[PDB]
Amino acid sequence: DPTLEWFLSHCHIHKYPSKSTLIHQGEKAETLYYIVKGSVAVLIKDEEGKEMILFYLNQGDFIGELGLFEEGQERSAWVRAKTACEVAEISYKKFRQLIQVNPDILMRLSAQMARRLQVTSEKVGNLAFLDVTGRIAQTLLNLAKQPDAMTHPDGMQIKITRQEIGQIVGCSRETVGRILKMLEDQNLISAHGKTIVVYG
Amino acid sequence: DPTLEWFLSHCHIHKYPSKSTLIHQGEKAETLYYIVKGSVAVLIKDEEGKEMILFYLNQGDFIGELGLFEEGQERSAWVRAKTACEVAEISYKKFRQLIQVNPDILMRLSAQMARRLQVTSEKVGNLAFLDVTGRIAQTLLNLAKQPDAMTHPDGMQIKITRQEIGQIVGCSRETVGRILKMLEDQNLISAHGKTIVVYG
Ligand SMILES: Nc1ncnc2c1ncn2[C@@H]1O[C@@H]2COP(=O)(O)O[C@H]2[C@H]1O
Ligand SMILES: Nc1ncnc2c1ncn2[C@@H]1O[C@@H]2COP(=O)(O)O[C@H]2[C@H]1O
Repeated sequence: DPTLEWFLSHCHIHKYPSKSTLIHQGEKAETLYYIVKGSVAVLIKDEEGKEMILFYLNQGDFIGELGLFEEGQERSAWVRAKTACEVAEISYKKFRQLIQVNPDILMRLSAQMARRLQVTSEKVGNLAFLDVTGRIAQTLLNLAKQPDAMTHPDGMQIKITRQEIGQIVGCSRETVGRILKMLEDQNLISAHGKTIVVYG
Repeated sequence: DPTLEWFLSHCHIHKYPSKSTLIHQGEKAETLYYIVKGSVAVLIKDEEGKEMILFYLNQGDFIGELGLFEEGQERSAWVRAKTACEVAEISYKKFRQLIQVNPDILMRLSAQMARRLQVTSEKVGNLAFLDVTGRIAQTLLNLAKQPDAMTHPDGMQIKITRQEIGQIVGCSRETVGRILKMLEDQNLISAHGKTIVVYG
């Protein structure tokens, strides 16, 4: 991918250990990132410091793009390393020059923005239309749809903690545990340690 | 704006009467739109066909952009004229050519995508974190912030139906009615037929 190589040749790459915060909500935005290796969580917080996970981003994803198109923006969310990460960084002004040179790099970034808006909109609908059981169920389905989900003779299998499910749906880890027990009883799912099979 | 004029010279413009649906969820996406005049609502539905309003778009806004960056996409939402509209239309293929010619047109589109993702993310946090009252109240404030809100000696005045407020916050028209009554009692707002005076 010559496009990617050319873009990256203009970035400076930095390593972030698991759990480190790459981006703090409210900081002034002047730089774009790209995940060469690793995975991160994008999250927001309520007034009680409870975190919610808006998105998981991985190798190939841009981050910190939302301040690119208007100056004086603040970072709209926190971004925290789930794994150890290699992350390329580049100033907004330099990136703008790259765009004038070859707009395919902006098309790639924008393609990701479009996907993120589609998925985030779906999350709005889930939060507004479903009760807690429905939200948890739909989250299990969505995770069953991820590339890293592994086939199972009963359905599709995923790994994730009660805590993480809770951070995605907006509930406590306890509530999540009770609801997963129910879905197991209704023979819709199966549970293990940190492994779940979704029947479908 | 010469960049906008240039762009428009490549579009074909069409008129849509109030209430007409410009875009149906699920259609195959191959064309981009731009609102020369008028305003529209972007909405989604539950399985029972209740509608929720994700966004209001106006003169200057692109629409139907989400299918641009990958082929074989379906329209992610319904878009319906709130007023009568003049809307420019152009094939994705042709728009891609325009981008190669002058990427500023893609920068404009992408600036809107970025704003939409920021605001939609905030909506996720509101649904997750606030109760129907914090939500209804905040919605009243937001509408009080709109350019079409008219000054009042008590505060700022807006017009909108219980039904519409409910479609924005994700609750029934009845629930909305009861909550507005409460906010009237707490002397935070005043009500009329389809008119509300947000105090302060
Ligand atoms: N809803 C979302 N979906 C995916 N990524 C997001 C979302 N909201 C914020 N982000 C990412 O969080 C980043 C942190 O700061 P920025 O606002 O500069 O750019 C942001 C986006 O890259
Ligand atoms: N969350 C949103 N905020 C603003 N506009 C949206 C949102 N979700 C969908 N739209 C618009 O609805 C359009 C309908 O089809 P597209 O998916 O082609 O492109 C879409 C966007 O223009």
